Amino acid sequence: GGWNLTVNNDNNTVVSSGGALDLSSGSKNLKIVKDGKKNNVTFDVARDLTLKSIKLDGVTLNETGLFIANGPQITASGINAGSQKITGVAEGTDANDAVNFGQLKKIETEVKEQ
Amino acid sequence: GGWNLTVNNDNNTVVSSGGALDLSSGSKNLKIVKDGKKNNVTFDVARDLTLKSIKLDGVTLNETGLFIANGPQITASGINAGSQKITGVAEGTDANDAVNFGQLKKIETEVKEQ
Amino acid sequence: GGWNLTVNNDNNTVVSSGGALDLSSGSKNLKIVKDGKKNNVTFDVARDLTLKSIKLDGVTLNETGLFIANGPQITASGINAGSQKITGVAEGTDANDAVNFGQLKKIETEV
Repeated sequence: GGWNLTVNNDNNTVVSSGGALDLSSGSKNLKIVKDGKKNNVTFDVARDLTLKSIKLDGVTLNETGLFIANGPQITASGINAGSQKITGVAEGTDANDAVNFGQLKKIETEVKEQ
Repeated sequence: GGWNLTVNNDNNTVVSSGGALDLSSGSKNLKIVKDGKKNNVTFDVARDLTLKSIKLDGVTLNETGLFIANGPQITASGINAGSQKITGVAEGTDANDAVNFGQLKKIETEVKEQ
Repeated sequence: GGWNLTVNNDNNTVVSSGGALDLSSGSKNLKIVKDGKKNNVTFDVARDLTLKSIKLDGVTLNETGLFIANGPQITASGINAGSQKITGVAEGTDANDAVNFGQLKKIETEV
């Protein structure tokens, strides 16, 4: 006595009378806490994770960046707007700011009589 | 010789002498592996997760996209700049590249003579 | 009793005959479920997480936004395109839409 342990319905491993079982974490992403006074074990996910990828339906975040299926991609090579409009853009003020359509139309109306 | 098991201080049950306990993963997001050679069970977070949402204070990543609270968002429908400028934009040269303000100013300038 | 329980090979205690062991989660981010009176326990990551940060090599997601090392960032201050082109922009039609180079060239040609 002697109880049987299974994991994911694998085979019995006996934990015998006077025997032992060790529970361990594979990485810093999973915390397992126990002390020497009580049997109690607490498991948790780290609040700062290190991951290879995350899938959220058509949204993927990975080591290269953010990808949305049939949508934008954001990587170290830059922003791909996904063949979609970019909306909510404040007017550009510096040479290296994006311009919005209101700015383009102002210059169009000027150039036609300037 | 039995022993009593609770999970989150609940669902109290006896694991009797000769009885059995299974520990399983609810999904691919959490890996659990037994090594019966040394009576160890290792637990870890998968490095590739499938999730519904992540909240980091005002930042949300979910199945629709990336959201900054009251600010920019990136979804399949496109990028919303949040009524802020888009900075650090290089000059467009292909049809679907964004235009920066320096390009608009160059065209405004070149039509002085013409 | 009894059998010996360690975590990461440390903190041994004896789960004695007639003793008790509790397995609990430390936060809402980890789900541990016992199947009632059944001796099976399931562990999983919550599908909705609350985190401080995630690092994926040079990509960081945190409470400020999304950052790519040597690349763009997206925060409450706005989007920085990383001193690089923005590609794949559909033509703007409303006042606050971005405009693409084809639109700029169209107006250059018209004059």
